[PDB]
Amino acid sequence: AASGSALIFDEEMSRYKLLWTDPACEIEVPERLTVSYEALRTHGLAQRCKAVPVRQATEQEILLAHSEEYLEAVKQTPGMNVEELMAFSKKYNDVYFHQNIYHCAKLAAGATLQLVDSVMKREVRNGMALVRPPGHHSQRSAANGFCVFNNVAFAALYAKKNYNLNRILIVDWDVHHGQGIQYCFEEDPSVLYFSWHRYEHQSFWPNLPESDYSSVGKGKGSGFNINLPWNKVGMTNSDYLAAFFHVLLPVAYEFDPELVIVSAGFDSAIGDPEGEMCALPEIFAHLTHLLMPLAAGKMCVVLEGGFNLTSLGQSVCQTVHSLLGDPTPRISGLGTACDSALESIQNVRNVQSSYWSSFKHLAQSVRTVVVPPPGVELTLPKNCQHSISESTAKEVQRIRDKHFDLTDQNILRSLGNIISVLDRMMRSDEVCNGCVVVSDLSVSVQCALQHALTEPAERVLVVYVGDGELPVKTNDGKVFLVQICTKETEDKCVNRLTLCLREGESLTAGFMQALLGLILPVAYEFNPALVLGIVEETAAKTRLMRVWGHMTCLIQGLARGRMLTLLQGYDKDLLELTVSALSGASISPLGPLRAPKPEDVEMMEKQRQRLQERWGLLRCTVSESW
Ligand SMILES: NCCCNCCCCCC(O)(O)C(F)(F)F
Ligand SMILES: [K+]
Ligand SMILES: [K+]
Ligand SMILES: [Zn+2]
Repeated sequence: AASGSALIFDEEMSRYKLLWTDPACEIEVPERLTVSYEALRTHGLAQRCKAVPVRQATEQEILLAHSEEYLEAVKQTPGMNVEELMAFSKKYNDVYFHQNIYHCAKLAAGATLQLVDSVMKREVRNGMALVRPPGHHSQRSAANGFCVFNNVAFAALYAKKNYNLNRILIVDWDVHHGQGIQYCFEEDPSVLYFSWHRYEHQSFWPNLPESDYSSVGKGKGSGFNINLPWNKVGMTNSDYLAAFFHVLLPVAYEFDPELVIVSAGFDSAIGDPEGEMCALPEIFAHLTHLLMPLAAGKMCVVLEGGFNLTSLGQSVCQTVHSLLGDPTPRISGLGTACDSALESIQNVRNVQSSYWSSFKHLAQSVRTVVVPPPGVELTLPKNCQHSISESTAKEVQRIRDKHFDLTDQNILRSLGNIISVLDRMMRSDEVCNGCVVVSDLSVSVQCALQHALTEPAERVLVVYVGDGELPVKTNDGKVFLVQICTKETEDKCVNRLTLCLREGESLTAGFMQALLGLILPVAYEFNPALVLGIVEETAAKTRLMRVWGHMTCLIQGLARGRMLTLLQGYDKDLLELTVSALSGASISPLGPLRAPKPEDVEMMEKQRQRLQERWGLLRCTVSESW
């Protein structure tokens, strides 16, 4: 039962710097480290995190990913003067050395191990390490690209040996390719390495053909190395989210990592002189959030790059915000990925399709308000509450007279409860989300949505779980309706998405692929002000409630996390699961998910072809030119 978020940091790692004029290395300054921590303090985030002390990495730990020949060469640098430090730096590609850099490199390595021990010993839920020098360019016998030792490589090897881990996911969202990490795990199918990076047809540093999408791994580890090259600059939020939805996330949940490590470099953020991208710092609150259902939340974030001092702290804060569980900012303006990004996304999916079958194509502190039935007390997490007002009961009496004949007082209580929690979610912002146990489905749902439009909730997303007619139409304001059922139907409207999954053992896999590839792209582009989750009696405790905790966790990326959930009937297990995932707890893994049955893959692709014209964030192929 892990608790909070670790923040490993030490100011000693800022006590090395460039000592000669060297235009390639001028951007790597100690101020990157002090600005990232000071920004965490100004916004009160550091004080909220469990500080963990920085230790040195033992030379046996360093030899996990490096050779004695190179370690002993670095170990001799603290005795060098400046002229000897230049002579040693010139032996390597874009990296300087300092009398103190060997010391700090051992701290950056040990700090990463400290973070691994913290998360793996269930001492913390997750954590971030603010280390310097970076890691992912460092190779077995050479320093490269400001890196001395591969901090992320150690963590994965350290977590393998000392915790007997079989499946580790490494996500490298730094704008540069982490060839050091690729080389280290090239033939290793236990460490899935994903990296997007500014490539520009190999014209951008490090200018390696192995950085291209062709490198899917060697030997038994082929298919466990995924490169996504950005071939043009100016990539935006829609590009990064299309990369997650249609490349990284489908592979990650099938892989089911036992631990997620992140090469977090924020030179992929707007304003950075090296990445020249256009993604806002808020995007990293979502990249983080979309990964947290993996590995029961066990997530280690290690600082890599990020060179614009202003935009850097903003991106660090968004990551720690999400790491602590704060509501994710609403991302607006999302649409289709540019044609270059779609080109790379389409190529990676095809080259990886021989290893991941879902990529194949056909030939051409109050957070949650819990409102259960009367006289049933329950055990609720620390940040959970309970229930009515007269202005509410008056308004419910107004609603009851004008639109309903409604007599039962038990469902008059729920209508007053639904309104009360909705007003606290929007107008007053006290709570984020809530759950209400409901008897009458059609009235509760139709009253909830109609009251939400007056809050005002501009656009509402409605996720319905069950068969039969929906209690809400496509007309009630700006709404997008999503139904998960088993009754085969073919919808016509562009704001409706009906997913008829084929019941059985593979209901778990088809759901997740439909969530990451269809539901989440549309919802993120829709940008709802409120999410309305519904589940009827017929679908409760049944086979598709395995993914429900995952959906209600991932869907909180929309609408600042404001999600009202209406449970029909009463299931103790179900209400337990929704409230936990609404409250921010960790989600139990689903195990290694096989590929869904091709009968569901086809229905999903028919839905994608139907909506990707209107909702361009569904596209994972270049647009056919007209
Ligand atoms: N001909 C001159 C090429 C200079 N290119 C410098 C690229 C440095 C990349 C470092 C980084 O941002 O990946 C890290 F995270 F490691 F800091
Ligand atoms: K990268
Ligand atoms: K690998
Ligand atoms: Zn970088």
